[PDB]
Amino acid sequence: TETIPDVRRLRALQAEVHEELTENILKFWATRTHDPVHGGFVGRVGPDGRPHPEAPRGAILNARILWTFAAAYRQLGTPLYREMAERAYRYFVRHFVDAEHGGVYWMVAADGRPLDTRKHVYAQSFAIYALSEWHRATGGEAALALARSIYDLIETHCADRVHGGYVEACDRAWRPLEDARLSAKDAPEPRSMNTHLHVLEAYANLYRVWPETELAARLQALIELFLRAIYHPATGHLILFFDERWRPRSRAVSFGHDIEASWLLLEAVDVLGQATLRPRVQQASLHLARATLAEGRAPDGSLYYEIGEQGHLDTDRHWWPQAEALVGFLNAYQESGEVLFYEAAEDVWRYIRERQRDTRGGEWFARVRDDGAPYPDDKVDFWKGPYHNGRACLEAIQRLRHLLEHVRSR
Ligand SMILES: OC[C@H]1O[C@@H](O[C@H]2[C@H](O)[C@H](O)[C@H](O)O[C@@H]2CO)[C@H](O)[C@@H](O)[C@@H]1O
Ligand SMILES: [Cl-]
Repeated sequence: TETIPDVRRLRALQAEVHEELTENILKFWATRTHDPVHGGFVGRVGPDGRPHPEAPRGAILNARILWTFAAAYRQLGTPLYREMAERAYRYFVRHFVDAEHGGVYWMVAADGRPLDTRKHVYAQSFAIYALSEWHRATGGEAALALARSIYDLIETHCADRVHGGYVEACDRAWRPLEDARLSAKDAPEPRSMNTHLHVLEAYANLYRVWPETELAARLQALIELFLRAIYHPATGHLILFFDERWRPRSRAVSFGHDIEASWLLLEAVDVLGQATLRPRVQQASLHLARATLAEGRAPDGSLYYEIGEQGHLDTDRHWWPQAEALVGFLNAYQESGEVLFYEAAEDVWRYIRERQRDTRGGEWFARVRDDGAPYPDDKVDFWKGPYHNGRACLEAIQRLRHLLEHVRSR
């Protein structure tokens, strides 16, 4: 017997999500971030809302801008979104794409000159994800060919064929780095859940527009790696860092990554159409969602940030785990039929509106303290694009559309 929120409630939530996406998030990005000096988009916007057109620009950020406007154009049709995606795409191919060695640089100066030429797999993945989405939105052939080329370079220079998975960073000419850390925050270990989750994400979107046989095998191997080595059935959490043989080298827990993975793993297995693997993926997915429900939430329904290596709970609410919880909890409801997950989705949405959203300055606060106080962090930077929250809104709109259809037409 189906337990489903009534039509008024589903439609009201869907409407609020659409309003937030179009009138806050995408409006902010389309108006505040374009740079008419160097083209493209600024690399940073400060806490006061001031853009910085001369700040260094990251590949991940720019791929995220491309992905978000491409996906929004595809789903909503608004011409402004195609215009913004095109703007992101042209700068991306001009400056981030290495025309000689292939793949994308980590960071360029505002004028486009390469600043940090490392080829990090996390950044290569976002390039694939964004380029494939731009192809899905516009049918561009160069974009798809480029996404394919980057896939090839990852497999050639990074795949670990003894152990499964990938070396996570190389230099410009694809010679492996000893230091594959994304940032000073990350453990200096050779394998991370974080990078591998985004490889999976990218490969799934690529497979959508280019269903190559070998890609299906690599995508399947990635799903299997998650089930065997990364997801921990005793705890319902993803292990964060490993050695090359996937021996755990971390005890931290990241609620945001758990709940993001909960829906991304199912998206990937469904893009493949891998019916044999689905039940086990579904089981892991629901477990991740339940563990997040039980351990990662404040009494207001928002998500805490992490439990660190020494056990400390970081109670800060970062913007992106809230976004991922919206999608992951709605997904858990769709999978299980258990309305407690819808209730959790509603609770995090109310938190997003009442605390995470920056009503004064536009967009969403990067971080809000446990007492409700916003931190004066940058509004846009290397690590904060429009992708987590933009995607979360697009996903919720579509998932709610499907739930609304459970009232059969007569
Ligand atoms: O640890 C590296 C940086 O991660 C950033 O958080 C990421 C997160 O790791 C995950 O990949 C998610 O999908 O995107 C998040 C936002 O960019 C974090 O904000 C940075 O502080 C870290 O340096
Ligand atoms: Cl983002």
